[PDB]
Amino acid sequence: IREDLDNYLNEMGEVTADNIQTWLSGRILLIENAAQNIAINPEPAAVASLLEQKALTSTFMASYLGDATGHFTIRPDAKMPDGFDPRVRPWYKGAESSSTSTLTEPYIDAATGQTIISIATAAKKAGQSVGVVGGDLSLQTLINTLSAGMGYAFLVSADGKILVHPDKALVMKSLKEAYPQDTPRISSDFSEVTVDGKTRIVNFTPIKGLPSVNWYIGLSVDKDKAFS
Repeated sequence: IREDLDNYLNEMGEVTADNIQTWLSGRILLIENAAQNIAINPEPAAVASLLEQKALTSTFMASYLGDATGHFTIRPDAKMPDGFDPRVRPWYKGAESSSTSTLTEPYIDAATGQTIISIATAAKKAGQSVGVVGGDLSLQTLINTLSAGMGYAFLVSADGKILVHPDKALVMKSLKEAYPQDTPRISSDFSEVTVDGKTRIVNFTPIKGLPSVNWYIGLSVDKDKAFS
């Protein structure tokens, strides 16, 4: 009854990881397509036109272009904080320093003030960059995708930082901070930990095929309700 829990958890981890990968992949492709189209014609009226299109506005909280002069275009348009400079934001630094698209860890959106992640990629016109295109996805949207019986899934980086968790208090806490006693180890196939008085078993599964990041799905399930 222990190698059936093990097999259950390893399989649900793989299914969860694959769901997240395919959910993110289509969104990454839209931002790459936006960056490719922006590189055709980076004039600001053309950029605005592209970012206003319904495929982007229905998929992302907003999408935007920032460039090396500090120019910024965001759609839907939104008053940015005084002094806003895209070149110092995490989406921008991540992407300008990557040969591929990127995904940020959670960070505080300058537009809305809520915690989000961004997909971002440099727009290159004959190898020369014309800026960084990004699109935003809310933390809640990610929580909702990870939660679509015995337990729950969370998203954790390969440094062991919890990135998306149904307990929002654990977002951006390391595994050690979040589980100070009996810290789940990504290096082991399973981990048992006592939480809320109950015993839980924890699995990690790498999410394949994501550009620039190395992230895992964590599965945490109650031992008792699952062993039964």
